[PDB]
Amino acid sequence: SMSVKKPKRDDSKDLALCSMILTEMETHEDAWPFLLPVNLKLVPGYKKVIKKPMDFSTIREKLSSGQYPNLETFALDVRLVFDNCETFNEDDSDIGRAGHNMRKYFEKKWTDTFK
Repeated sequence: SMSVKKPKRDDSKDLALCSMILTEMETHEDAWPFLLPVNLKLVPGYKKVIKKPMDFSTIREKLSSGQYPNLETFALDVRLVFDNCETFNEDDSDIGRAGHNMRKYFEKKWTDTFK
Protein backbone atom coordinates (compact mmCIF):
# COMPACT_ATOMS: atom_id res chain seq x y z
CA SER A 1 0.00 0.00 0.00
CA MET A 2 1.22 3.64 0.29
CA SER A 3 4.90 3.69 1.45
CA VAL A 4 4.71 -0.20 1.94
CA LYS A 5 6.46 -2.27 -0.65
CA LYS A 6 7.68 -5.85 -1.05
CA PRO A 7 11.40 -6.07 -1.85
CA LYS A 8 12.27 -4.95 -5.47
CA ARG A 9 12.64 -8.00 -7.88
CA ASP A 10 15.37 -7.17 -10.48
CA ASP A 11 13.51 -6.82 -13.85
CA SER A 12 16.48 -5.16 -15.73
CA LYS A 13 17.26 -8.29 -17.78
CA ASP A 14 13.64 -9.24 -18.57
CA LEU A 15 13.69 -7.63 -22.08
CA ALA A 16 16.82 -9.46 -23.11
CA LEU A 17 15.67 -12.71 -21.65
CA CYS A 18 12.16 -12.57 -23.39
CA SER A 19 14.11 -11.86 -26.65
CA MET A 20 16.12 -15.02 -26.10
CA ILE A 21 13.08 -17.16 -25.44
CA LEU A 22 11.38 -15.76 -28.53
CA THR A 23 14.54 -16.57 -30.64
CA GLU A 24 14.36 -20.16 -29.44
CA MET A 25 10.65 -20.37 -30.32
CA GLU A 26 11.38 -18.81 -33.82
CA THR A 27 14.07 -21.45 -34.57
CA HIS A 28 12.11 -24.54 -33.41
CA GLU A 29 11.30 -26.86 -36.31
CA ASP A 30 7.53 -26.80 -35.44
CA ALA A 31 7.36 -22.96 -35.45
CA TRP A 32 6.26 -22.76 -39.15
CA PRO A 33 2.48 -22.30 -38.48
CA PHE A 34 3.27 -19.35 -36.13
CA LEU A 35 6.09 -17.33 -37.87
CA LEU A 36 3.83 -14.93 -39.74
CA PRO A 37 0.31 -13.61 -39.35
CA VAL A 38 -2.46 -15.90 -40.73
CA ASN A 39 -3.53 -14.42 -44.16
CA LEU A 40 -7.08 -13.18 -43.47
CA LYS A 41 -7.84 -12.82 -47.19
CA LEU A 42 -6.93 -16.44 -47.95
CA VAL A 43 -8.14 -18.40 -44.88
CA PRO A 44 -11.89 -18.53 -44.75
CA GLY A 45 -13.39 -18.11 -41.30
CA TYR A 46 -10.24 -16.82 -39.53
CA LYS A 47 -11.08 -13.15 -39.43
CA LYS A 48 -14.57 -13.68 -37.97
CA VAL A 49 -13.70 -16.41 -35.52
CA ILE A 50 -10.28 -15.33 -34.08
CA LYS A 51 -10.91 -12.03 -32.46
CA LYS A 52 -7.28 -11.27 -31.59
CA PRO A 53 -4.79 -12.83 -34.17
CA MET A 54 -1.18 -13.15 -32.88
CA ASP A 55 2.04 -14.62 -34.35
CA PHE A 56 5.81 -14.67 -33.56
CA SER A 57 6.70 -11.87 -36.02
CA THR A 58 4.08 -9.54 -34.43
CA ILE A 59 5.41 -10.38 -30.92
CA ARG A 60 8.98 -9.69 -32.20
CA GLU A 61 7.95 -6.27 -33.51
CA LYS A 62 6.05 -5.39 -30.26
CA LEU A 63 9.03 -6.51 -28.14
CA SER A 64 11.56 -4.55 -30.22
CA SER A 65 9.48 -1.32 -30.03
CA GLY A 66 8.70 -1.18 -26.29
CA GLN A 67 5.09 -2.25 -26.55
CA TYR A 68 5.30 -4.82 -23.69
CA PRO A 69 5.05 -3.05 -20.30
CA ASN A 70 6.23 -6.09 -18.39
CA LEU A 71 7.22 -9.81 -18.84
CA GLU A 72 3.58 -10.95 -18.11
CA THR A 73 2.09 -9.07 -21.06
CA PHE A 74 4.74 -10.83 -23.23
CA ALA A 75 3.68 -14.27 -21.97
CA LEU A 76 -0.01 -13.44 -22.55
CA ASP A 77 0.69 -12.79 -26.32
CA VAL A 78 2.79 -16.00 -26.65
CA ARG A 79 -0.11 -18.00 -25.01
CA LEU A 80 -2.62 -16.21 -27.29
CA VAL A 81 -0.79 -17.67 -30.32
CA PHE A 82 -1.41 -21.21 -28.96
CA ASP A 83 -4.93 -20.54 -27.78
CA ASN A 84 -5.84 -19.28 -31.24
CA CYS A 85 -4.25 -22.35 -32.77
CA GLU A 86 -6.38 -24.68 -30.55
CA THR A 87 -9.52 -22.66 -31.41
CA PHE A 88 -9.10 -23.16 -35.21
CA ASN A 89 -7.26 -26.45 -35.68
CA GLU A 90 -8.16 -30.02 -34.76
CA ASP A 91 -5.80 -31.66 -32.20
CA ASP A 92 -5.19 -34.52 -34.72
CA SER A 93 -3.63 -32.27 -37.43
CA ASP A 94 -0.04 -31.25 -38.16
CA ILE A 95 -0.77 -27.63 -37.08
CA GLY A 96 -2.83 -28.74 -34.00
CA ARG A 97 0.13 -30.94 -32.83
CA ALA A 98 2.63 -28.16 -33.61
CA GLY A 99 0.71 -25.83 -31.27
CA HIS A 100 0.70 -28.28 -28.39
CA ASN A 101 4.41 -28.98 -28.84
CA MET A 102 5.32 -25.27 -28.96
CA ARG A 103 3.20 -24.39 -25.92
CA LYS A 104 5.06 -27.06 -23.91
CA TYR A 105 8.42 -25.87 -25.15
CA PHE A 106 7.50 -22.29 -24.16
CA GLU A 107 6.12 -23.06 -20.68
CA LYS A 108 9.33 -24.92 -19.76
CA LYS A 109 11.62 -22.14 -20.87
CA TRP A 110 9.37 -19.67 -19.07
CA THR A 111 9.49 -21.58 -15.72
CA ASP A 112 13.26 -22.21 -16.04
CA THR A 113 14.14 -18.58 -16.81
CA PHE A 114 11.78 -16.78 -14.38
CA LYS A 115 10.32 -19.18 -11.66
